[PDB]
Amino acid sequence: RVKIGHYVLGDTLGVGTFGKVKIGEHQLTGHKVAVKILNRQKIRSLDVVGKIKREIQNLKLFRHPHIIKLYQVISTPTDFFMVMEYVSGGELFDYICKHGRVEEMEARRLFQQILSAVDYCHRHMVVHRDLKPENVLLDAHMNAKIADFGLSNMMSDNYAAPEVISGRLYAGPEVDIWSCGVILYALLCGTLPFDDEHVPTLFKKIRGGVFYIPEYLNRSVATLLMHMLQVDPLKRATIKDIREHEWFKQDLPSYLFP
Repeated sequence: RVKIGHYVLGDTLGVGTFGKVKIGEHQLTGHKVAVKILNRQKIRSLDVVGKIKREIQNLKLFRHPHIIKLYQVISTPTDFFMVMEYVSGGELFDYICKHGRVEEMEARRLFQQILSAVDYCHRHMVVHRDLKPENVLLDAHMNAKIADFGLSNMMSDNYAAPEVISGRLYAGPEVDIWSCGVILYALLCGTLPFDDEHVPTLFKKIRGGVFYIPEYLNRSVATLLMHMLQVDPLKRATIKDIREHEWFKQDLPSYLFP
C-alpha cells in the first residue's frame, strides 16, 4: 500500500496508455488528491518522456479555477508521481448521458467556465494539446474542471472536426472551437449534434455542417452554435467572437476573462 505524506493511495480513478490515476486520501483530515502515476519504463517504451516532462513544467505555472491544479511532482528512479487536484463529480458527458440535458441557465454557466479554461490554454500552453470532451469534469460544487485522468477508459456499465477527419494538417485552436461547439450542443440538447448509427454517414454529416436545432432553443444561442460549428475554419468563431455574443454576455462573471 503506497503512501504519500498523509495521503494513502487507494481506488483507481482512471487509467490511460501512459499511466494510472489513483485517488489518495489524507488519513487525518480526509482531504483528497488525484495522483497520476507515470511508469518510467512504460513511457520510455512509448518514447514520450520529453513531451510529458515539458507538459508538467508548463502545468506547474498554470493558475485557473477551472483547470486541474498540480500541487507537486515526486520523481523516483522508477516512477513519476503527479499530485493534483481531486475531482468528485465525474465526467460532464456522463452526467448528460445519465441525467438528461441541462437547464439553459446552467448550460450557459458551465460553458462560460469551459471556454475560459480553453482560453487560458491557448494563451499559456506552449505546444497545443487538443481539447477532448472526456477531459471536462465536474467538481463537488458542479463546476467544470479540465483534467487528464482517463475516466472514459474506465468501465462500469460528434467525434472529430471536419479538418481533422479530412486528414489535413490543422490549426489546434480552431479545432478546439468546433470541439467547444459540440459540448455546448451536448449541454443544451442532451445529445450530440452529429450522430448516426451508420458510421460513414456520420462523417458526411460533420463535413456537411448541417445539424438539428430543437424548437426549445432560441435564435440567439442557435446563431452562436451555427457560428462555432462551421466546417471552414476561416469562417469559424474565435473565443472573442463568442465573448461578444448576445447570449454569451448574459450573466458572465468578469473574472473569467480578466
